[PDB]
Amino acid sequence: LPLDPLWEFPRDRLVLGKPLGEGQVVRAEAFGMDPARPDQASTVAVKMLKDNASDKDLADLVSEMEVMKLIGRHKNIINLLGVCTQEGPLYVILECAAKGNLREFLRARRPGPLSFPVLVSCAYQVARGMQYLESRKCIHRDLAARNVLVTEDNVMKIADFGLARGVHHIDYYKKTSNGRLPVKWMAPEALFDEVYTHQSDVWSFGILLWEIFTLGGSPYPGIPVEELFSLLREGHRMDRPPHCPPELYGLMRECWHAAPSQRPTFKQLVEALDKVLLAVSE
Repeated sequence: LPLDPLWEFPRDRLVLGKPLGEGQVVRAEAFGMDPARPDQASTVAVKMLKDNASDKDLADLVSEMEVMKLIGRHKNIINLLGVCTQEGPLYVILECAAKGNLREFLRARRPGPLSFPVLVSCAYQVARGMQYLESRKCIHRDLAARNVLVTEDNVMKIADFGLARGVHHIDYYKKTSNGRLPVKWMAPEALFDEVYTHQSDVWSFGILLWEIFTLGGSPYPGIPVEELFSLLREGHRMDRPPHCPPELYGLMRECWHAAPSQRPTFKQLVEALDKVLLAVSE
């Protein structure tokens, strides 16, 4: 691994703490991330290879690191802070979102702590982050509330947008250990035709909107993958959730248009959601 002085950070300025999830991501304290405050601590997330990882695992982490370098900075994504590539294991140092992922954030606050304008703000922020990623020609391919993280200040940050994804060997029946069926976030053109565009991410955003306004509900409730296939071929769409205004369910159904070109763009979604925010009563 060649030395990139612009991004390299001394590994001895890291103190590794508790795993956030399993390569694997660990919470850590970094000293002097701000060069002007060399002895000041900050809390970061460190991604690293699992034990006994393959060379493909290494290639994948390197790939993500390089994507992160090129993506640039935005308020509503998880940003690259630094890397450790020399004389030791590969570390990719990322921003740490104190309150965890948006799905769990929502489920833990069911009534209540969550008001309509703050829910719309969550959606608006995700749309802003996705607008940015699109402008950098980044397709996420698994946009979901589980891959949006929440800061101490309730800022939404899109995560895992730079993952090396094996789109040509997706296990559609795959259920995660938390019980998630990721196929339920895939646009039909991606699932059926293996076509991904920014408009397939817009479909996924529609599903994410439904997650937000169900306070972390699981999509297509009670429907297993075999049935989801046939339902999608028949044009099935989720029902309007309880306590969800027609403006928001309207946006969901637009995000789920059969024709990718007839879905809103992220720019249009940002504008639509801004309008709902400005209509909030004072």
